[PDB]
Amino acid sequence: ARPCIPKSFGYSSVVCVCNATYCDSFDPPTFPALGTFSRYESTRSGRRMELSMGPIQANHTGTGLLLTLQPEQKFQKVKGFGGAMTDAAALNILALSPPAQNLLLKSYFSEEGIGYNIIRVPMASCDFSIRTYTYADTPDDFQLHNFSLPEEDTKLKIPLIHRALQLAQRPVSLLASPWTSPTWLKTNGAVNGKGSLKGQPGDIYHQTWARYFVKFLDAYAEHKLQFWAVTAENEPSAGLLSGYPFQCLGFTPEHQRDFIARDLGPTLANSTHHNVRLLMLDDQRLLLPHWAKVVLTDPEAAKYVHGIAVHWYLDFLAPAKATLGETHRLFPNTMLFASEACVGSKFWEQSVRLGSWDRGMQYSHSIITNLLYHVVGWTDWNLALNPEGGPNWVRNFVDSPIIVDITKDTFYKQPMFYHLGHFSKFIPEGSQRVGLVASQKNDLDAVALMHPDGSAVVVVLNRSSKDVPLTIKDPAVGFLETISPGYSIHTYLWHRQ
Amino acid sequence: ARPCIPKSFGYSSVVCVCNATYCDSFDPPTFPALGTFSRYESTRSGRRMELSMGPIQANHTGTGLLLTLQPEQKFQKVKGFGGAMTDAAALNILALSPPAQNLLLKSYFSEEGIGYNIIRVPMASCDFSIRTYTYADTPDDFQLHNFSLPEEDTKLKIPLIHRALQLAQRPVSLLASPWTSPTWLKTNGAVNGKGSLKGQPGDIYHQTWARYFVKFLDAYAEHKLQFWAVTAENEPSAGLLSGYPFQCLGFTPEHQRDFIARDLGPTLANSTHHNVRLLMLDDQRLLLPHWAKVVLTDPEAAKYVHGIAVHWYLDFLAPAKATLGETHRLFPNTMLFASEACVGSKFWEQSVRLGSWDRGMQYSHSIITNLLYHVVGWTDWNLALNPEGGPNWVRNFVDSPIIVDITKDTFYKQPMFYHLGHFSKFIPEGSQRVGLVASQKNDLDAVALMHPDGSAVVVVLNRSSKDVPLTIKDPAVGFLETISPGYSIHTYLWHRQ
Amino acid sequence: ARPCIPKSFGYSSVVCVCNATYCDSFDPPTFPALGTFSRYESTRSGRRMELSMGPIQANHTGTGLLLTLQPEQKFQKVKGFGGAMTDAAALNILALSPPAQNLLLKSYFSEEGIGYNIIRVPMASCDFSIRTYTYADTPDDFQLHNFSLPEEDTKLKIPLIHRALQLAQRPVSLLASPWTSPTWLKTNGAVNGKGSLKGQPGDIYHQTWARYFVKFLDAYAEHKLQFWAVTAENEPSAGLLSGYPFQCLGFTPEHQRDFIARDLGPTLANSTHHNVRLLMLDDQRLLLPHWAKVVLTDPEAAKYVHGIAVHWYLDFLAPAKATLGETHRLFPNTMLFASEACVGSKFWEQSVRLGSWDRGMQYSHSIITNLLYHVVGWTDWNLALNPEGGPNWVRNFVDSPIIVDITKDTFYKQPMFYHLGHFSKFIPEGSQRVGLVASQKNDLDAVALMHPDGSAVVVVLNRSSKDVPLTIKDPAVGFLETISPGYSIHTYLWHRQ
Amino acid sequence: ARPCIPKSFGYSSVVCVCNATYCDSFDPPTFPALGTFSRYESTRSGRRMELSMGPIQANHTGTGLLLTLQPEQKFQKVKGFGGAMTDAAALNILALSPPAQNLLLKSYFSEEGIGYNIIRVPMASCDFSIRTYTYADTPDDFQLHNFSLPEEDTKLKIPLIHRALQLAQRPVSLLASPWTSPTWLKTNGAVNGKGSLKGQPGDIYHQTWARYFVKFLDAYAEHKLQFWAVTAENEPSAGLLSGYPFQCLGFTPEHQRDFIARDLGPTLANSTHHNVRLLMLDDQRLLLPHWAKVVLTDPEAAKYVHGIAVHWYLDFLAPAKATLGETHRLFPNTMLFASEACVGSKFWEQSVRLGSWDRGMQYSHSIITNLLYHVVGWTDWNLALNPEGGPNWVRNFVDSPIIVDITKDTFYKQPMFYHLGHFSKFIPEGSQRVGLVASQKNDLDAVALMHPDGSAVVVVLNRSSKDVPLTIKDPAVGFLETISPGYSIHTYLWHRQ
Ligand SMILES: *[C@@H]1O[C@H](CO)[C@@H](O)[C@H](O)[C@H]1NC(C)=O
Ligand SMILES: *[C@@H]1O[C@H](CO)[C@@H](O)[C@H](O)[C@H]1NC(C)=O
Ligand SMILES: *[C@@H]1O[C@H](CO)[C@@H](O)[C@H](O)[C@H]1NC(C)=O
Ligand SMILES: *[C@@H]1O[C@H](CO)[C@@H](O)[C@H](O)[C@H]1NC(C)=O
Repeated sequence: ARPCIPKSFGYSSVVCVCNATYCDSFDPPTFPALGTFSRYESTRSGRRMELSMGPIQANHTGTGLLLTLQPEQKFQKVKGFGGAMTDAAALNILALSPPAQNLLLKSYFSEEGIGYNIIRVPMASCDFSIRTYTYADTPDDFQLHNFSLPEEDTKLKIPLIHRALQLAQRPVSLLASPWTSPTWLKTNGAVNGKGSLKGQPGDIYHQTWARYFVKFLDAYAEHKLQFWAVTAENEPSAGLLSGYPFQCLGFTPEHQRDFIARDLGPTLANSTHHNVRLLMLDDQRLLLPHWAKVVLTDPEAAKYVHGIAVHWYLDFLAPAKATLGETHRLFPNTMLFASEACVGSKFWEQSVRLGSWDRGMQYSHSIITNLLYHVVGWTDWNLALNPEGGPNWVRNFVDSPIIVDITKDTFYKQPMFYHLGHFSKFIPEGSQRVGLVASQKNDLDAVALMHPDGSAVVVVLNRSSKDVPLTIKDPAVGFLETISPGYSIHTYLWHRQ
Repeated sequence: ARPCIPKSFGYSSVVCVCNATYCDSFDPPTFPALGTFSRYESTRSGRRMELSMGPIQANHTGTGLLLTLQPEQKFQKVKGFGGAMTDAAALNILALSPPAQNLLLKSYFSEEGIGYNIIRVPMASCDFSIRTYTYADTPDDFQLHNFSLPEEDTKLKIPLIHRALQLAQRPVSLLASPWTSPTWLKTNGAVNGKGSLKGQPGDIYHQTWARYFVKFLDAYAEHKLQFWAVTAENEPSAGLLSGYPFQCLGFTPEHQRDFIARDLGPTLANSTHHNVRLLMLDDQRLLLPHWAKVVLTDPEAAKYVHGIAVHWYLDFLAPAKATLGETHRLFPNTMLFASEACVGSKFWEQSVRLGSWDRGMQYSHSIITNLLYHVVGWTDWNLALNPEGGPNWVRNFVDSPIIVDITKDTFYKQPMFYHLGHFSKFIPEGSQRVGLVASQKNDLDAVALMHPDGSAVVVVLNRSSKDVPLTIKDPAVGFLETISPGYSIHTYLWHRQ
Repeated sequence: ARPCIPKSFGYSSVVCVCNATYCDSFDPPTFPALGTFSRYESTRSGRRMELSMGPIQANHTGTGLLLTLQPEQKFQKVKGFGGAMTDAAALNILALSPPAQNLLLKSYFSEEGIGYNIIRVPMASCDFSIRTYTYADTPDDFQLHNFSLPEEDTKLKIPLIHRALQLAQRPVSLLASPWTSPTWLKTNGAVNGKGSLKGQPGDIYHQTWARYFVKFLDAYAEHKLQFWAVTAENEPSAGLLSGYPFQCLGFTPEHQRDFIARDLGPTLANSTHHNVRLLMLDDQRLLLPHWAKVVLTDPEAAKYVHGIAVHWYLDFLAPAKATLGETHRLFPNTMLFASEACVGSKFWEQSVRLGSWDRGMQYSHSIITNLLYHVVGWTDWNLALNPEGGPNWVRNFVDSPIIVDITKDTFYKQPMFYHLGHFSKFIPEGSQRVGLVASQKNDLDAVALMHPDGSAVVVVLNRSSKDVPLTIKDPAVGFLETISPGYSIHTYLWHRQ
Repeated sequence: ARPCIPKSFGYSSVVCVCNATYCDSFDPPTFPALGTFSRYESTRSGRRMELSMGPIQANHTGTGLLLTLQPEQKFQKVKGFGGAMTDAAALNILALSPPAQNLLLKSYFSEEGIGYNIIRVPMASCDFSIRTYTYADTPDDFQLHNFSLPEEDTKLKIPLIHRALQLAQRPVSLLASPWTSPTWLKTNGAVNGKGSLKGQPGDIYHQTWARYFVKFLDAYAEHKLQFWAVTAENEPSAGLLSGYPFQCLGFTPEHQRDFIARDLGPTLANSTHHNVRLLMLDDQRLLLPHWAKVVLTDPEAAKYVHGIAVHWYLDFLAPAKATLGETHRLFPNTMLFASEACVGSKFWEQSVRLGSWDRGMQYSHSIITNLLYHVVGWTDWNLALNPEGGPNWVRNFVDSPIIVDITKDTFYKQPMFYHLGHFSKFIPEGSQRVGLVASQKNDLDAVALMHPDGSAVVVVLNRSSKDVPLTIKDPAVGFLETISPGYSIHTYLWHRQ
């Protein structure tokens, strides 16, 4: 149940060093006894998911901040938490010695780690690949007779995915996203740039691209991997832009609507993988609510869409209410999902920044707002990167929660990995968000959920320099008195009955 | 046969576009009667090994530079020319349809092409792989019972080498270099960075490593391939710098010496592959004379070393006289061989420049400098690359004589390909370098060689923009009046009897 | 007078080349008889503010889009148009030989130019300086006795502003904005990064800061310049980001309010420059409605606030209706102003793209959108930049309408310059925006407005590849049949009596 | 006399942190008493120029290492040590609060710092400028009527130069170098790329460029700065290379020869600044001895050259015997001077690496070798850089002994600053190098010199892990017993009489 081993790389906080024989970890999880709460803390100063336990008192006299649970107010059920098995992530992980590979995967996927239950798999290459390739690169192969998985799947991604699922006790859901199609299906003849599918929904190009999905699933299935969902297309808006630098395939909302309706919906249904769900959008949430309007108000497309997938860059800011909120209002039965998230780049920073507390707080802060607005799940980008933040074929640099230093056979767990963990570890699939009324204006972000077994979890992130005394109230049991240290993140759990 | 189909990409000269059905090629070559010479010409302006004939007549009306063949001054015999069959070149070649594959192979290995007769083979992965593996990654296998060939070998490298050999009429020698040992023989337990073999020459580790070389040979023999030679280590000096990003394995001059004396030599000699030869260094020529002084002034080491392998990459930090020149002088019975003849060069430039005359000239100039200073052979780097210069699992940095474009089922033959060919096609194994005296100081680079059958070849690179009028005298035959245009390279051929 | 000399730099359109002796310009504009309209046209293909005339005819042959002037619907009045006299632009301008200087200035401030009537003028350094500095760098001068103007002001900015004025027939309004205070009033003792004023609104730090605005206005008064307005701080949100690289100065909405009330308002009002107005925010529209909610609901703050200044950055992150639109509603007697208009975005793009029609469109599209959501004026960023998009002491990131090449004593007028001119030349101060109803869903952006003398002016923008037939109806006059070419921007003008 | 405040940034060693109120520094220097040695040490594990003192024993009993001072073998006299006041250095330092600026300058230039006596000054912009610009950009200004210093000289470079000279006891020597001429004197008409001086030496182009040097010198003189020496040109080999990215101006050796002979030499001689020495070359030592041969074997050129300037790239390796060795041999009376040194990225390998011992070692192992082969002086590149290695207008990336953090108003002294200091501080101007023979093969790099007053210094660097015990012998005085801890650098000082 070993503790963190800290190193400062000169920024606001430390990272935790793992290596072939040592990684920080958890005792197998356990519930506190009735009358008591558990609290996990992580701070800028260096505390990393330290377990302390406390009393639920029957009394409180104001008037510090009070957060009141409203066990009555239901909201979204919760799908899960996870990240992406990008080519680069696979590569960095396999470049470490076997035993360090497992401490790596346990960190993410074990119950002794942060219990991830989602993995996003790209369908052939993205920008975290070291070459551009699709699974059907033979020109005019409308039948897809030359469709095959390269080594990047059969040797890197796929094996790693089996390993991850073995380590994990929680069932894991796989999510696929393609970035680009073969270039012979694309008006512009290249993996990138402006350009969309050739022709017209309904036609041969469109039928082929949809069969391509079934092939992807067929091929993955002979390796004993099944998918929970696919998405219609990564960042479809990206491919509508002149000079776009990585792999992509443009869709306007109309094009996407028609593609799903006339092609991808039916092709999926007629195949043995009909159970696989489909998500639309997979893009920046500012395209909302309009993108959903367009697609979903067509019953032909709607019978086919299970949910809407969104992205955010965390250095930036959207309102949320106007997007996710409004979207929920209009389509309260099509689940919002965050399918990709990540931090820049500033530009004055510096893609990987080892031990940055800021980048930690943005993850949690964005996870909180997302849960506050009906989002059922949250997927990180690359599971691992190197210290340059690659490999990337096109030099697009971003950070990752785990950083691999192949030359030292070590890997660093970043603050990000831990703010992610405050949720991933304590909110299993099934959890239902429920209400949490603040007694008054405050700087804290907080959120409450209930496990499938009635029990309670609350996450509190504090982004001020100042400490904030506070009480959480729960009617069925009482008051919890605590502090949120400035620059802290806490998770509280307690039994209710 | 078929001529070069030119495409430009906005660099100084053009590439020859080949695809599945068309590729530029040569006729079986044909040598005229006494008094007549053949001349093959390539020019920045676009000419590509264009054949033409002329007279060698008895009066001499050149009044400019004279170059006189001096067959009685005889220097080194040529082992030959080739390139490397890295993981990355096998992927790129295998991503063309079969018919385009054979035109690529015919291009290099057939006598319709440029008649390569050497292939350098990595033993397990380097940075031109898509993943970091060795042939025995299973720890504590000091007898290497789990030693085996992955799919890179058994499914990409071996079948490509078989095909190269069916195509070549000339015998082809194979040369092998390791980049790294299993990580569990290394001081640092990492595929890269600073790290040597564990312990010291003699011990269980050095013996295991030495054995790995044999296991490798055994394995390839099962696939019916024999090596001409192996190198002691690819860039042993790299393995001594902290943070080196590529696969390496460190040896000081002194350590390499003892690994050869104590371990490598005795092991090979004691094996059924004792006939395979051993090349030392495999590194930058700036490391010479020294590295040779340390290894060869010890008779236990020297007795097993046949040759000294050099890389071109650096070189501008030398020049030839101090390094190759001096090494010959000191050890005139140890042959000098260019094992990694490469540069994608100048920091402000892309890895791949399609159609760059500068880089084609860089190749030829330095084959000329190398022949004038005793070198007996040239291995280019990667047979083929994608247009990024990859795949490389780390960073791209280098060009290749052939660029493959999978999306288009086409490949491009760079000026480089032809500057190699002006030598590789007309200097069969066994050819001997012979003297060639300039009547006056000139800006051209010229070498003369004599074939085994006695017939004469001269190559004249012109790296300036001005046409140089030129005569070549063969005392046996007469005078050859000609011109070397700006930015041209000529190969002359004639019978002497 | 003289037409445009086009030059291409391999982007979608041309620049107009201008030097010491030639530069493209206009005749005094010339209003025609009733029943006749003037149209000025620019197009991606090469037309630049080309004048043609036609009839407004009482019958309506048009059958496509109809746009109908509705003079009875009246909205905001227009303050005007301009850009910033940063250090970078004063330098680029003053490195042209005098005769070329005046044609650059005529180009912007003349009525044979585009009739700028606003200049924004930083108060000491920002990033578009060559070095950092304030007007009182000598610590503990709480009375600012050692306050003075450097050469950047007294030698470059000021004289260049005098000549923009001499040249302009329209009154020109000056707007001033600080980036940072003396670093001895800051929490962090640095010209940048995270950090605010020290202590509390009310205190000696806030008092001294407020005095600095006056001391500035004093300084410029002595050079006979007077300001229309000042902003409270350039991008105040920025100073709340750790390691923000440019000169900033942090204010929370709450802190800005308090500083306006206690210090900035009284001090200006209690001074001989009581007439100068104050603009709040000067920041990304994303911060609205909130920022004005916080400042303007306090009657002590609000009585001193004339206007809310917005930046165009940081615009994709928010729709206009949610921001500008929602803000007007809430505070419909506070004007909206665009104080910094900016493009050079798309990370994978060079900062300056010579002759890019796309960036031109981004300007006009966004002036249209602004105008439809109540904005009264615009200030572009830098008046001039070098081809690097510097001088900038931090990093170059942005384009400018006029790019200066010192080495050729020439400057280029970008597509941007004309898209701005399609507005700034024909919409004098005092012009009022009026309604314009599309007969049907379309792709054009259009805005209609009414000069003080009540003549009509209409801009139409076509961000599409295809020609759009168009009729424009003035109920008072008749119909204007016309076509809006793909990738074109039109300005129409007609008498209404 | 305050000690070092250490920060780790995660690499092999610490930096010393300075700020507005605190900087590590020395006491005024002290004569050690006869009988004793002084020893300054700096270590990988964190010691920074710690003083200790010790006994000179009269006896020793050998077998370990012994290095014997040969006070009689005299070698080169020493000119000095210093760095370059680039635009980027000037501005990073002027960005700090005024008192942090003095601690910075004191560290380099004060006698309680590391004793710099050289400042190299670029003549107009180089790559560590934020805009390209010469002192005469008015096209065809052959008379040089528009020649003037821009602010970068007047407000950044010059003021600091005064301030550094005021803080230094030792006379400081200024060294000027141009990178580029006005573009209208250059065949290609650009600040960069391939291209040299128009026409032929003797002509107006050539004669103007030389007058440009006197102009530079006149203008500098108006500001009371006199120059010790000027170089004919920075990296003249650079401007002969197609597409070279920063400011350059190519010369072949003959061009340089004839430029100096026909123009630069006489022009300078005819001027009031005839006292100013002139160094040729200013480029990679690879060009040796060939470049010296060409210039100096022409009497007309040679009467004008005072010394030869060399550059080294510290990531790489040149031999030196063959370059500097020979060059001395041929021209013992024209001094050798290193005008620029720097560590790039080792290209994998960020440009600033805070706390790198390696890069520290490369400085000293370099300085020692320069010292061993006749060099009189040694000048570092940029005095100060930001953490990104800039600002650079072109992104060329290198490290610096001092990294400035403008936002924290701090600065870091890197290991490099201290390997520099071990020489700069203790080898005043006029010191003479003398012999030092090792009793036996070792790894230590060492060197010994004699102060002008008679006294001794030796420096010993240890680049192995192992500690090496050793004795230094001086005949006149006795034996010094000591260790050289692995990864350490010592300097020893003793009076002799
Ligand atoms: C791995 O980590 C543990 C804990 O820091 C440490 O004691 C050990 O030295 C490390 N092993 C290696 C190979 O560095
Ligand atoms: C290959 O190239 C030849 C000549 O350029 C051309 O005629 C033919 O169309 C090409 N083959 C294909 C399949 O494009
Ligand atoms: C200025 O531009 C005009 C038109 O391009 C041209 O006729 C003239 O040569 C230019 N002037 C100079 C000094 O180059
Ligand atoms: C800078 O100097 C010392 C060094 O540790 C420190 O105690 C002091 O507080 C620092 N000053 C600032 C402004 O941080």
